[PDB]
Amino acid sequence: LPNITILATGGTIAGGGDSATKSNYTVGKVGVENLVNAVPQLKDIANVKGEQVVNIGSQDMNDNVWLTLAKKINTDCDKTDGFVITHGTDTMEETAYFLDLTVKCDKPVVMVGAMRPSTSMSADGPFNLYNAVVTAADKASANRGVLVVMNDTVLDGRDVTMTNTTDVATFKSVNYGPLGYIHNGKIDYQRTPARKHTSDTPFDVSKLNELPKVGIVYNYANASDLPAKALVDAGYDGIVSAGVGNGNLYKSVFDTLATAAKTGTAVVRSSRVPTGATTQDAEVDDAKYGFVASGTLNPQKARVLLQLALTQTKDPQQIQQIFNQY
Amino acid sequence: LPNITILATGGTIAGVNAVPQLKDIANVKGEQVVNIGSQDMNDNVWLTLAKKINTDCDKTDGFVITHGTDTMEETAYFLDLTVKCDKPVVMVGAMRPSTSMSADGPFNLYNAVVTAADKASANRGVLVVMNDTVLDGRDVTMTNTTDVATFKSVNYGPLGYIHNGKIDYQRTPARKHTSDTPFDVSKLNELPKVGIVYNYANASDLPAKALVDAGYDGIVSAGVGNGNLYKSVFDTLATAAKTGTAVVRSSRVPTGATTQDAEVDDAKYGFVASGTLNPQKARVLLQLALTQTKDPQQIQQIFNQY
Amino acid sequence: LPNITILATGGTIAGVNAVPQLKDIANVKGEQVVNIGSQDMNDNVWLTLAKKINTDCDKTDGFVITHGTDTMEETAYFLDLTVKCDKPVVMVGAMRPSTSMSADGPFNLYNAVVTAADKASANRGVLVVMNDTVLDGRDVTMTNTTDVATFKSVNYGPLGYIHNGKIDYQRTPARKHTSDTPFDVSKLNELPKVGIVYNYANASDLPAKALVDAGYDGIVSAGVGNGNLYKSVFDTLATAAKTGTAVVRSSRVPTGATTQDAEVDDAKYGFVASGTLNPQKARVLLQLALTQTKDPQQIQQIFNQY
Amino acid sequence: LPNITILATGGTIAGGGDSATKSNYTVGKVGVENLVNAVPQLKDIANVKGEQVVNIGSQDMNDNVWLTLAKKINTDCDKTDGFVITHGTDTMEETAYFLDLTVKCDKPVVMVGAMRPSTSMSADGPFNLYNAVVTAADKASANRGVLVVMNDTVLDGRDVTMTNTTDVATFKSVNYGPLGYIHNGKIDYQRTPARKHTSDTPFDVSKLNELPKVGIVYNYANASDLPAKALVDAGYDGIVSAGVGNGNLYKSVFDTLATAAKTGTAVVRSSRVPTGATTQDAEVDDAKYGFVASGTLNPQKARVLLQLALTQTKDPQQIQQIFNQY
Ligand SMILES: N[C@@H](CC(=O)O)C(=O)O
Ligand SMILES: N[C@@H](CC(=O)O)C(=O)O
Ligand SMILES: N[C@@H](CC(=O)O)C(=O)O
Ligand SMILES: N[C@@H](CC(=O)O)C(=O)O
Repeated sequence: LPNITILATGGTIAGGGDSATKSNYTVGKVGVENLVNAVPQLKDIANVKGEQVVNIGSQDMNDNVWLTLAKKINTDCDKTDGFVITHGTDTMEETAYFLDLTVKCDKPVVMVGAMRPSTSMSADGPFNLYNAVVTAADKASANRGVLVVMNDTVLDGRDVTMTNTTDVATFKSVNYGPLGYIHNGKIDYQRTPARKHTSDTPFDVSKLNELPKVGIVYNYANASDLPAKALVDAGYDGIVSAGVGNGNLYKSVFDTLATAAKTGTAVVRSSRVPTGATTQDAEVDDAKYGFVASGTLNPQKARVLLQLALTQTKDPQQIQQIFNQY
Repeated sequence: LPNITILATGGTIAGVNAVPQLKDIANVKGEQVVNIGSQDMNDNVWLTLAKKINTDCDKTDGFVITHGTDTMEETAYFLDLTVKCDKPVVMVGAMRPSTSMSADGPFNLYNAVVTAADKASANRGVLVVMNDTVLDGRDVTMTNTTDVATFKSVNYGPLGYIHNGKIDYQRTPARKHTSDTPFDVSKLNELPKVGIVYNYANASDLPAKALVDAGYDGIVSAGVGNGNLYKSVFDTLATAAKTGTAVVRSSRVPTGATTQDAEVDDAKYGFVASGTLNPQKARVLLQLALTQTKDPQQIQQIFNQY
Repeated sequence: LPNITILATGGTIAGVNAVPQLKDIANVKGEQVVNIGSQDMNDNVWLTLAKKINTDCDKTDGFVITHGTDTMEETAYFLDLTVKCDKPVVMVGAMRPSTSMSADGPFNLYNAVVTAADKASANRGVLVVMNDTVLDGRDVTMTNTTDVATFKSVNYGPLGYIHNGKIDYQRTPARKHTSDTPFDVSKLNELPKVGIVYNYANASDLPAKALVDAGYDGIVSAGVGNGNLYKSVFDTLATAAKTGTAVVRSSRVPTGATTQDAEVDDAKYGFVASGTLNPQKARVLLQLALTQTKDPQQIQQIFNQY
Repeated sequence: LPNITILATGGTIAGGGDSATKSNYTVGKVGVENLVNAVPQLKDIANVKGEQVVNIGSQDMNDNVWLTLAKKINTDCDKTDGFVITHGTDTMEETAYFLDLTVKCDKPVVMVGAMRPSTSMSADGPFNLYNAVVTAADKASANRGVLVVMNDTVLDGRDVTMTNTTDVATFKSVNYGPLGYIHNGKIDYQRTPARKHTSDTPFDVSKLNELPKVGIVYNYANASDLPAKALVDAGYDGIVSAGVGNGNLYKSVFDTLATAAKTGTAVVRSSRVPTGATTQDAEVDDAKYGFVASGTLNPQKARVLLQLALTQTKDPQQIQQIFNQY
């Protein structure tokens, strides 16, 4: 059977509360060993080996843990047949895209979490973790980029996102759909991401100590410019706008970001709306302002790529093409 | 036929006399309140709107507000809390330009008037009418950046559907709206200042710090997951909450409630959970909450009733 | 604590004492009505169920029926029309086996009892509780073949959501249910025979002809699109409708209403449109309709009220 | 500019009523010329040429019009750059899969319809037809199988289905998602169907006068066996079961179909549930009864493939593998 390495980072999957029937819980508590041992059918499918990288709620996820992950995967690739990453749900979609863009290891990387704590009634984490291992074990799982496996479904790291605050079925690829569904330890793959991932990207984080500073500002009625001016004041390399409708900006925020674009700060228009693309050739003349439209990337996802794009270039045409390729 | 007033505010739907069939169903009069893209919607326009409706209630049988799509869901919930008129107030926009192939606005307009003119639309609170669907102003939101079908009530579903100029209503909002709220805006010309801050991995506390240093009355967090806060942001908001800033935890996730009794002790920090109100909606309620009270506990009870 | 009765009927959820925490919230007693996979659910079981509930109403504070997922949506709507008891009747199943990794049944059961035991669950009609959600028995249906999240109220949304053993209710069904229906099943031991036929390109009229030649009391069509009929099937049903067979046009499409005033003159052929009732749900109502009347017009008014 | 051939078959796209504001209408009325001329921007993107094959509502769609379509496309391929097929909505998802399995022409085939009649206020048909032509005109549209284009979205012929009786946004690929979204006459493709289509299939309808007879039976509580016995009585080559939950059968229907399988009639278990697969290795021992599980194919779609499978083989193992390949 295949050798699978579990890289644990915390999350509710490793979370606990004092009642099986109360919602209250704390994160970053339980070690990887408890998790493996809570799925004594893992023996049937793989030779599992658990390593604890960090133990944090993914709400406190950060650039350094991302860097740690990518270098460790890229370093350890020759040592295992596959990777599963146990992680909190909240920022799983950010980390999954980060690794999707930066892992060069040609073996599957499957992220997994849980929407109920390990201690809860009908906790979702055991079966999720099993299906993660199945997916990382499956030869057909290779050359699909970095994956998330939640609720019996294999979802590509780019499109994958939370749709609901609490639903075990929360994770969906809301724009282009899942890669495959899982039944009885077997996967019927009908799709693969077309945008470039993993070893077909330029992004090489092996020698990086940090990542460019990119912030996110929200739009809404009577929006303040003070958040945008804060980030510009602090010399942020990039700002992503979580726009209204199709990436549109409140006039005060617009004005601030327009000025910023012209002094070298990279500016990406995304949208606070949960599906569909922030397009070029709508209400914002991007070329004029030196803005970038995010396409289907939501604000937190557009942040990931803009940060990586800023390790290669500061030219907004080069960054726009990156946002059309990756 | 009923008398129906259009209150125009701009939006893509204007960019009456193109829809001659409205004569079949109502006597309409149009009145320009403002003319702006709703990405630039603001407190003053909202205040004008609520006041106008409240004042002109008796003089018409229902209201249709033409509006941009970008922020219609916000203007909708504001009016849903502030309109005291018991006659239908119906909002409508268009996702395609007035001059484009298969423009949605005409039939959208048509159906908004059908809804405004239906006696059973009464006492359901302020409504959004888009894509043959009647949607309550609290839960209504955009789902897609460009889809004509974008407006959905994503947590509790629509009030009804519109076919052949009739509506089969199957639901009404339970949360208190319009004349059952204590919010009264008739004497106000500014609203408490309330900002939104975004959470994500390695989130800067800079936005939150900048609203705190401006003396904002409230801050809505667009949390990760079930309304969770990146550590720097958590730290800044925890301070804000005891230093005279109201603090609502909402979510960047498009559906489900930001709940109490998960990972954050709201009571200890003095925070409020938004329930199913997304960050822009939680803002609206928060502004109006702040006209009644500054106590977190009292603000939590408002977020629980409305 | 309230008294809550489980009425067991089989299903995957059994394949009480595994859920010791139910003692925290109720005093339960269990009673085996039948033990079958719900793919074999039938009229007799339905009749037993309605009678049992109606009779034992006064003796308990609410009801939880454990059931297969396959046809729970049918049993749900049957009971929603026939239960006269005003106390909560809550249905629950499980999409994963009782012995499987992360089985859903325990917490499903738990939450069904929370719902059965909530005083605000009263007078909302018969309910399905699945995946932390309360769902009205009329609109509730499967969306997915294996997903734990499969049960949704696909046209009008859920009644509420369940978190930390409390429900925030935001909606109630408007269509008349339970004690507001004229259906009374207390003296019946068979139901009018009603069949379903499927439409698609080059559809055979053979199924429809075979139910007609058996003297069926009704036929539900699973139409294409907005309840449209392949020509052969149309021809057979048109004949049936004037020869003493009730004919309801529903749709194979999972959402939206099968409407009047589209391409079919229902009045001319003597047909009924199902509105939002899918074919299996339209069947239920049709059966009960046929215990009151055989006139199409009267049957259309029932499909419009319930 | 590209040469595009419009093959008209009727539908509401070519439907009309006497009021712009009433729902009533009749189908199979308006010719292809009115349609082209109702989109006077078609000039900007292609040299269009309209041919009327039939003029029917798609509720009266049938095997012979399918056969006509496939032979005509396969015959005329060298004469145009692309095909658009105007068709009713109701059975578009059946015809799109039929052609997906039987077109050998290596140029795009794009189906399009409309949920409001041509005469209606804000009728959807003009813009749909424009986006159909854009899609058929796009070089990137090739090697994706037969497509449907509705509401600004490009959907693969296999997964595409109606989700709502009346919504202009009704058509979705409910299991695996769309191929691409359309903005301002341009398409950003991120997916292609993995299952075998067009010239990578065995199905060759060039010399076929008819198709094997396959019927569909519905399951529900207290289901009658009389529909199933009718089709078996008439010597049907195949029966598809629109099962309950995961392809399950009411015991009377089961019994009839079990008997039928054993006397040579092909039997496919599908599901009346609108998403997710009818799986092997659940509550039905398929191998034992000589049944076939449909996977993600819904009843009407499983009918299409079972009919084509029955032009090649009657062996239920061969048909099961076809249902795993196509
Ligand atoms: N806050 C948790 C939520 C979860 O994992 O379910 C996390 O993302 O770490
Ligand atoms: N930006 C426009 C979008 C629209 O209405 O379609 C507005 O909201 O004013
Ligand atoms: N066939 C089973 C499916 C389940 O309950 O999960 C039943 O309905 O009895
Ligand atoms: N019955 C029509 C419906 C439509 O096209 O909108 C058809 O499929 O032909």
